[PDB]
Amino acid sequence: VQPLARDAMAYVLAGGRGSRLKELTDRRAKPAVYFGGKARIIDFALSNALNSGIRRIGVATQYKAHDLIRHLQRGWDFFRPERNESFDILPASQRVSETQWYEGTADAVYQNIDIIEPYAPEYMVILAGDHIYKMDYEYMLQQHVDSGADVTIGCLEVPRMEATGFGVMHVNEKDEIIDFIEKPADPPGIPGNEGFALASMGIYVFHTKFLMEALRRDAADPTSSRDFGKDIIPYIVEHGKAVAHRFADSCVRSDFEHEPYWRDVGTIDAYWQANIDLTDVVPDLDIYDKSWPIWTYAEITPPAKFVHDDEDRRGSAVSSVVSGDCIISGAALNRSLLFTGVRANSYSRLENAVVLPSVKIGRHAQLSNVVIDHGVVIPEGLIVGEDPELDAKRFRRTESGICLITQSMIDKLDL
Amino acid sequence: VQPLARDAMAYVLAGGRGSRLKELTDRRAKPAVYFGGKARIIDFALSNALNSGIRRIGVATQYKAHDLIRHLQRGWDFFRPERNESFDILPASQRVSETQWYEGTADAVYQNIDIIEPYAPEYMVILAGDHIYKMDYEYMLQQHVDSGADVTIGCLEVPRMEATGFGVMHVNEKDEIIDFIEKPADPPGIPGNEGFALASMGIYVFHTKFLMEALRRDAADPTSSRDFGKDIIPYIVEHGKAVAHRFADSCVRSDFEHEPYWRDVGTIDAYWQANIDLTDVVPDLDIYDKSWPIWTYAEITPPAKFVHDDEDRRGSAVSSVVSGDCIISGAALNRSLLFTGVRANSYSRLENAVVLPSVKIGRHAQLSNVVIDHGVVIPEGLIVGEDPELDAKRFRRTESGICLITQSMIDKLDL
Amino acid sequence: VQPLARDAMAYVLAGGRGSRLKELTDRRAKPAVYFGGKARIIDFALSNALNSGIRRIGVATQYKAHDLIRHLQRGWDFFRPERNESFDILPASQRVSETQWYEGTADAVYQNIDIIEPYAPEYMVILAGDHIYKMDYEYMLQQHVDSGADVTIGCLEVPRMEATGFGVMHVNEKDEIIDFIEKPADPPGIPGNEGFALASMGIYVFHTKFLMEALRRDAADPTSSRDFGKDIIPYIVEHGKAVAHRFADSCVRSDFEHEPYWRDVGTIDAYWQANIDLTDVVPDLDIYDKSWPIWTYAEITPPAKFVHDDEDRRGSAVSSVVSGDCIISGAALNRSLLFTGVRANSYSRLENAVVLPSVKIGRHAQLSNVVIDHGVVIPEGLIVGEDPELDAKRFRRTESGICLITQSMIDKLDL
Amino acid sequence: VQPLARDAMAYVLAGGRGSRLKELTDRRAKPAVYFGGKARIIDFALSNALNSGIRRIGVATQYKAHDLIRHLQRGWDFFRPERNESFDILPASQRVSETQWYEGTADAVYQNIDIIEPYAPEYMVILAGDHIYKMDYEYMLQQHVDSGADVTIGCLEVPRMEATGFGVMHVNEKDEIIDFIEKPADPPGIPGNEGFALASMGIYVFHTKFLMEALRRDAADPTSSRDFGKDIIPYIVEHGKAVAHRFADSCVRSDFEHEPYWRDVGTIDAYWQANIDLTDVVPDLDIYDKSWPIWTYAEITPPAKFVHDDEDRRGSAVSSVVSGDCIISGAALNRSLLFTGVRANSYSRLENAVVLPSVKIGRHAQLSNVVIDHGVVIPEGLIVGEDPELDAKRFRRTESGICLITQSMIDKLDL
Repeated sequence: VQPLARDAMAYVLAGGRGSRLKELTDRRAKPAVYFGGKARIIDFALSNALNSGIRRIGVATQYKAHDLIRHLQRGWDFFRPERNESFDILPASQRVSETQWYEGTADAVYQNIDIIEPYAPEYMVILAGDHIYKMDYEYMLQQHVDSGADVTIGCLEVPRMEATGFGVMHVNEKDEIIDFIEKPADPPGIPGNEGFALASMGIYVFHTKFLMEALRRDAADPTSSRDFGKDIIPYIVEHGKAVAHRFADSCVRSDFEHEPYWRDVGTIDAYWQANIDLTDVVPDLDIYDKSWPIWTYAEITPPAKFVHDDEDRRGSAVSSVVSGDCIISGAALNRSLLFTGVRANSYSRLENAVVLPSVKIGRHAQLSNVVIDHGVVIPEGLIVGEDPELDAKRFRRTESGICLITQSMIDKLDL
Repeated sequence: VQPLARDAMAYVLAGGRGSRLKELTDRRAKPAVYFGGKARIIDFALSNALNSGIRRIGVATQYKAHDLIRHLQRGWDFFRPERNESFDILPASQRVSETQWYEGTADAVYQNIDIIEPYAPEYMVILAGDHIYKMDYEYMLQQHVDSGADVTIGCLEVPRMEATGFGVMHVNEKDEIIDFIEKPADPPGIPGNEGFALASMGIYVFHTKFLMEALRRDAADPTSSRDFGKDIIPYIVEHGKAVAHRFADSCVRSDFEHEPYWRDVGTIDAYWQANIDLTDVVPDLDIYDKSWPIWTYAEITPPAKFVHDDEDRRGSAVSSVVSGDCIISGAALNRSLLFTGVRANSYSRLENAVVLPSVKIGRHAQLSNVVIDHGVVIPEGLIVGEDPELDAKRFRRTESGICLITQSMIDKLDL
Repeated sequence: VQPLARDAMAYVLAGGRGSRLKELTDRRAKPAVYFGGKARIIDFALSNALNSGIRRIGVATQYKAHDLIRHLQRGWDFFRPERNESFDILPASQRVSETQWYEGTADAVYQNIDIIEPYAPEYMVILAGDHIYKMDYEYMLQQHVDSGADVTIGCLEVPRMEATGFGVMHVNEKDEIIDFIEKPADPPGIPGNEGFALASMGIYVFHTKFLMEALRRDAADPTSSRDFGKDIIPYIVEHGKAVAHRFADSCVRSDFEHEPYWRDVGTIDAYWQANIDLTDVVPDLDIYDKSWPIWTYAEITPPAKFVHDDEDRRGSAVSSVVSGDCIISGAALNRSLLFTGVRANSYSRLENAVVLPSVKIGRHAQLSNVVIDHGVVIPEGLIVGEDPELDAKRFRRTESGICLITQSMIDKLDL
Repeated sequence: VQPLARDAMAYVLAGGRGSRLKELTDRRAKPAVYFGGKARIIDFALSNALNSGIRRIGVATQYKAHDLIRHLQRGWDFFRPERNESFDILPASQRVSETQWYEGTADAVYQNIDIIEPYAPEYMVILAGDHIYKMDYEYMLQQHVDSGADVTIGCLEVPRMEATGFGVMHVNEKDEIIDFIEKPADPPGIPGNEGFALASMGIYVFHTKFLMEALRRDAADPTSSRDFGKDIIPYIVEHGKAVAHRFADSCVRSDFEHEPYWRDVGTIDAYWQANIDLTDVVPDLDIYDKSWPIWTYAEITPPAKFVHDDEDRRGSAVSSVVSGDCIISGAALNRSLLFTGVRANSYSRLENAVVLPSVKIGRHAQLSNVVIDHGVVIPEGLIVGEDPELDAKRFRRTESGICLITQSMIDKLDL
């Protein structure tokens, strides 16, 4: 009768590079990347934990975590230990050991056992902190204890051709995992439905004392690369009992989401498309749902302003999403998503543009098919999206034509 | 050396009904009326207190105050007594007396002397809670002490004909008040510039001790209507020293405000105009200033959205102010201000509209020169502003052509 | 799978005066009464809701509420609606009606249906706010929906001699209530265990829809006294399905509580006894347990201080519980519980004393078997507990010999 | 007219290792050392900033900051940027440079120019975070600008032989600094009272623009050890204007403090001394002052409890300071100070003990002249303070008899 999230501690791994996001993560880790005009990427796993009733959260950080920690400090600050809530920000530092470096995602939880065990949670929900998805974790916990499993793994059931980019769980008729392959060219199919492969989300449920034992065992193994997926996961499927849990059984979908929503926005094209899709009439992710809300760090911000309307000038937004503190001054917006603080100035135009917080758009500047990094000041009259060769030289251009624009690229500019 | 705001308590009087706002205050006191897509009216005086360094605030409520109290409870919740901060919400109820209703602005402070005295503030800053203005109260505090006055009164410098609607202080050359007149037919001019009169803002500065005795003297006097402006200040300008502080000395102007800003929006016209004026290219009030910020109760809200762009319908806003969680779906907005939560649907038109939170605009409606009440659902196909006689029979239509539209009115409608 | 508390709203009735507590509730309703150097009495039901996972709480107020409301405002302030948390403080006032008074416990929920229904919780948990107990309401919820009952009523399993003063539920072998008796002289027996009676705690679980219906029907019935225990529930035990829930099945006990703990401290002696019992070596209530914590309003307070140790005076405490901000200066404490802020000065003696916050004990004062009200200043040399006739004339003395001491009594004393 | 603290940013340096505190700072930096059952050492400079009206605070950490940062995260979490308040926690990390270790106190400001400049504070208040004192920084702010100084330096007025351990400022008749000596064997006396010397508090006030220049010149200089007291100030006294501000001009003393209070608790003896002095009848520091309060991280804690009172044992405290969540069970306390969470058990005796949080005192243990580290479990029957050579072998024993006791030493124990 007691919900099991009472006794659970969610541990978010937020050291992920997002190196495939190129300059988008040169000054911040992928979990700190803004998304959706809504939150940072990490806020989803944290919000999933919170709405699932997990009141103990630890966050392991590493790669350039100042922005990330600064965000966690100010957004996730409403846990009080007298209420058996806790939010531990757990960077790598010269604390319990010199290093200043986690040996791997397993070592991120190893070095901080002395923070976990004073809480003594019954279960530990290990989460990747770099995906955008909503999911009730109480379903995984119940399946975990009922099945007697040694580890329950969150899995996407996706068509097999797309599963070639994932780590894939080979599974029997009982959804017990019997093998794990990293990025198979021909992924094993689900028995009885071979067109789909089970695709690891990086979400692992254990019994805490079990994980602590398996985790110290890995800390002493020199064969181990100190990775959950590559070391902890294979040992248990081989010697213990690992059961896959399918994302669709615990996904939390609003009435306006036609299918379970999951995005890893690993590439520039993936990130741009996941954001620009929200300007659809019927987007795949409902950012206006209040049933499974996404908590984030937010400030009181003035509303958005649209100014000028004559023969030469008009500030307006069509097929677009516009956050607060955005002054659209004589600028024409179309199929674009703007975070807070954007200043778009007269005669400028934005199209297919994902504009991160506090960007300025100078007069006459015209930008199409772009991701504009936080705080970029676009010079007056700059054209992006007309000349592919000149665009590829000046900025990071994907093969599909999306230009990522950072301030370091703008500083380097002439003709 | 020390700033005097350290030892000041701001006491906001927020019981005023605001009856000239008609049905706009039928469910809420005027200090709780939304304004500017920015805050409630009360928040300005409260934020002037905050920004002036006054960390002890009391608010007297009375007239329909649940909405008011709930906003105060959820927005102004960051004061801790261990830091010598307090925020007291003081409604008339069954506490120190039966009654359950203050008999005036002076009674509103007098009944709560047992709340003030334990704080023992050196100074009292009595504030009208129903006006929109920015002011650094520390200037008034310096002049009150340096002047040795018994009461210091904040006054607007106004052309005399406009002063006909105010309480007016007659002063000598040294800005010492010699007389007070309520709505003088011919207002006494300022010496040396007889083109202007001193119009009282409802802001008084006392020594707390001098104040306490004056209230006690007021509560024993049966000639007194228990009113600060009618009974407390007249007595002092007669038998003691009452000096006038000019708004322009203390007003906080951002670099984008061409003159000191003060509105009382006491009429549906004045309210609509002040809101609509924020849609100007260069507005008189700069709601994007951060140097003198307006705190209010804000929640995390999704951004604004504009959808549809075909030959027949296009969602967009021009010369407009739009708040978060507004979905503008195939609807046209022009010179309109929208608060949070508005749903405007296909082929509807807004012009010169002030739209309060959570209003739904049905398909094909066309509204012009309107103030729409909070949460109002506008039926599909409604027309306002085309037929003055039709509009006046259905809604509170002003002589100037503004229609105040409540859900009470909508519910009564056929043709 | 999902815990039912997610879909519940706890509604706490905190209007009861507690008139048998006499002067102790002359200025504050019983739920606001301090208890245990721990919290106020209402802080047990609210924490049960919190710890049980109920995130929406309403508090119905009425009798002398200013202290209670100020406490809820400042202590219970960590709920944000974006997380679908809410804490509504709902006093009787000119809101949806003139009244300024609820007509009964049922009416207190009736007049606030417009607060409940926007939340649309699936279940209402109606709670008395004047008892000291720990309880996990998730148990009653799942019992409620699996039994199909129209009401699930929390009941104490007590010796029928003790149920003399309780509203008693008459049940069968299925724990379904046949009849309700208000204070039976000889109360009915549990079938199969007639020596124990089912005593109503005043804790009701409904389906929200059904409760709304019962309450509109009760609101239109003129036979009804608009009370839960006498109108809403007796109707259902007759026409619907009413099943009793027993305290021991859902009581939250720490490993240091030998029996399920519940106290209503309805009398001076009951209140003194429950407080003074926490000075025991093995107390009934474990106020040091952290597993089902009691949240309250608490301020950073300095530690307790004990000074003086010579032949004539020694500040010390024995068999006593001493809060922070207490300075025991040359004063002797024994078997006493002191709330925060007490100053006991030289040569004074406390024995068998419950001392509420901020009391001052003057020099040479000797007090035995006392309840000292909040803020009381005990004059130098006062002797209480030596002469019963003198004590009964000066203060409120129980037949068992406890004197409750208020400041209005002290102010009236010569010899 | 406006207070200068509105335009100032406090920058606390809390990287100090406190090496002379020996094992007491093995696991924590000195600013995180508990003190006085009141707060951590860092909490005094932070509170002086807060109470002085400085709403922007930066804290530089370095040596083992995990406890420190976590304390700042959970304690100093009530600043909001939209109210022009900020609290930046700034450890040396991979952020703007590899390093992972500041080169000194000046470099700890220099490396975070990019944090301060967006705030554009007019003034910088550089504070040492490892001293216990109370001080109204607004006085320094006025002197600095009224003086036209390039840096104002807080100085203690100390008899000359005690200035032997300080950086000492040689001053002229109008308190302008003409020279600075690091630990002068014979400190330069103040002109006119040659019995006293101005000892540096490590408190500096600059104009922000001049400081950031001085930091950048310092960063380009290889002769500079990148430290404020050794490099920044010595440059200024030579080539610019440097003025002294005396601690007694601006120190905030409560009515019960006979002298300006400043302590550096730099040794085990000094640390034990300052804590144990708080058990005095009239202490030098009044921790019960509410006029200049010390904010800290505080949890809701149960009160203190004393139990047993027989022929053989009695739980009591004499001449002692006892925090909440302390259960004194059959233990005798004299002239001791206990932080929260102490558990002292039957037949144990403590005298002149400073007992840090969560310490367990086993039965029959007897300890005198003692500092017990956080969470230490003292084994039953341990005897300390009786045999110096034994104590000094098992423990870190001062020349004056104080033993600092860590769990690492208990773990190694036999006879």
